[PDB]
Amino acid sequence: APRKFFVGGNWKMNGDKKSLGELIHTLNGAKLSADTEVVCGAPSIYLDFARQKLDAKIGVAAQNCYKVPKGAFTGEISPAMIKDIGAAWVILGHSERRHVFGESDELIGQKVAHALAEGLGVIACIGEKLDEREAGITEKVVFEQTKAIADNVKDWSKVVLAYEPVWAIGTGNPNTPQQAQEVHEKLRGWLKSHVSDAVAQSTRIIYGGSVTGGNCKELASQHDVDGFLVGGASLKPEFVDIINAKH
Amino acid sequence: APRKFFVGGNWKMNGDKKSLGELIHTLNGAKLSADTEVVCGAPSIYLDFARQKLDAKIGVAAQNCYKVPKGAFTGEISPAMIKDIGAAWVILGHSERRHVFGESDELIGQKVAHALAEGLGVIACIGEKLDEREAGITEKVVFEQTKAIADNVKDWSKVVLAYEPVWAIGTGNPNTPQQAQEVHEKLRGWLKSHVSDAVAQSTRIIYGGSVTGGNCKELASQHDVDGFLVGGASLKPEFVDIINAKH
Repeated sequence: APRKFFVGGNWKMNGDKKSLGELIHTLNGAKLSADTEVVCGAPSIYLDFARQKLDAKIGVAAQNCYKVPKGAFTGEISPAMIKDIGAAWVILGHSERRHVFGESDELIGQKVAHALAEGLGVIACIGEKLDEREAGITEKVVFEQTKAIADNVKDWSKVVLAYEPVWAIGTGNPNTPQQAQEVHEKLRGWLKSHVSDAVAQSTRIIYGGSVTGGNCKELASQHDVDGFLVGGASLKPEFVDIINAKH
Repeated sequence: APRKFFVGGNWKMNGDKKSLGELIHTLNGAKLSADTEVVCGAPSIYLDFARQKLDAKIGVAAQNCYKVPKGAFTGEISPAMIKDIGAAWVILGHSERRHVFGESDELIGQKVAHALAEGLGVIACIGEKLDEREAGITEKVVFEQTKAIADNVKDWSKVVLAYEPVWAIGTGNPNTPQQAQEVHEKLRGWLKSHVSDAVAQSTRIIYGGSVTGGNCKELASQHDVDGFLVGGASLKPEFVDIINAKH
């Protein structure tokens, strides 16, 4: 019944085998709350290494993939490859894919369709730019983004919605608990009106954007914040405190 | 003095561990002309695997990278990571990066400056689209693209220029020997007037676009075609025949 608390650790473009080995070793040894679903997004070049070294009970997420299993797409990786090395997650639509690398909603949606059909779980990311927030269209944008994802999700049981407002990522400027709750509440409302009651109640909507061990307790306690997408802090020992946000 | 014949196999988004493992075993065992510098561009998720399994006499290229060693760039890998798993090459400015994923000359130029500064060798790709070819601006375009690379190259000893017209990639419609010679000749001329004689005479300009065991011999025998960037056929046993184009 109650949604399992979920924290994903997006390492982004960071680390080598030495430092990621140390990061994993610390994680493998830490007292983690059994309640928490943990997944680590490793750089593609280290995904295989990450899955070998990480405890099986911690999942491994690719930081992106493409929308068919193979083809002339130099630089891309496909879900089949991600499954091939034993990872079971991909992060899709991350703020950086949309706004640094120009990945459209149509492309993200296709990626979501493909990854789910290949048996991966997806952390689908959404979020509005600061200018969109002050223009008043936060809802309009995240809903549009959520819909483009939702149009390609038959089974929500393996999707985690991740709300990361662009102006909070890497900035040390996180949503207050109140702000995150507000947007999460509205997304869950979206799911309830556009998909189903069950999917709204069962789907995890995690908060990303400058989450730390110091601010995570209070973000986690909000009714509709089901966990965290963590970037900068996911490279640090305080990722453990974040996994343990509730406890 | 004479430029070493160079063949790069760009596997693009293809393979799993079983099948690349078979591709590598075949390649490792093949009678290859000692004359030929061979490099294999593996998918990023398989880079470490490819370097382990491939003979050290064959080089390994990443299919892309980004322009700083580390940071908030979800989905990206850096030269430091590529070096870290023991690969010495990156393919940059591939047709697919430019025309499927929208990578610009400015960005590709930054990637080249970084990769070279980090001590990777670079296979820098250039090429006009069909519509640009019939507009009669092939020269203008490849020159522009070559310049954007050249502005970020202090030491050409680790660069290979790759001319791959978009209409020739994967189409079974390659440049005739005559067509590639013509463009190659003009690129070499550019290098002479814009960089130096020595750089013009020493820099490999390889041709890409539908190179097969059947057509490679006659392309290789052209005065200014120094080798090949091979996609489709690089996944096949005839990659060996292409490595052996000259003999």
